[PDB]
Amino acid sequence: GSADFTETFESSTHGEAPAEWTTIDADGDGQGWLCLSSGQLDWLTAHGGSNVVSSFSWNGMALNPDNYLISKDVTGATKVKYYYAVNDGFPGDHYAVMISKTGTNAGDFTVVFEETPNGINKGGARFGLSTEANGAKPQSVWIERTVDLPAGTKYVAFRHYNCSDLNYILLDDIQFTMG
Ligand SMILES: [Ca+2]
Ligand SMILES: [Ca+2]
Repeated sequence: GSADFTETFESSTHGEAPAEWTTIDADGDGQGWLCLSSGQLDWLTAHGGSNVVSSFSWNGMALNPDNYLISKDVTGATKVKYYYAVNDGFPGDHYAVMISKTGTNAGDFTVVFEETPNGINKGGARFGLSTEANGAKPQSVWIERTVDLPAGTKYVAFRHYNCSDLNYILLDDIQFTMG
């Protein structure tokens, strides 16, 4: 449709929640979804431009996330297409795509897609916001997904949850088909 648009995270800033999204730290550990820039982290390469959004299940220490990343009102959206990346040495950073037809409370969302990413499942280094800047870069391939949105979808959420002590999930180039 004519209102089709993409979230690139290029207008957001390293270390902040993305501009025009809201977040929930539902597990309560003070760690959630943050914009990261490749201009600040040597290990990171974005799918497009310099910026991504990120959520960690290991970041200097092991975590048990339940972190929601929630869109603006996208009433009219029929499809969301996006790219994700994980550390392919520790790939299983489980996530869901959810929709709400009403509000932005966690309970307003229902799962429409979820998966546990695959990888070499092979070990290696883990990467964080405090990991030493020795120039290593993870084995980390960008993977496309296209998810059907039920009629009435108003907000789309990405939920990193149901996993622990792997590494990260990154998202970029989240395109909403409006329719
Ligand atoms: Ca980007
Ligand atoms: Ca959290």
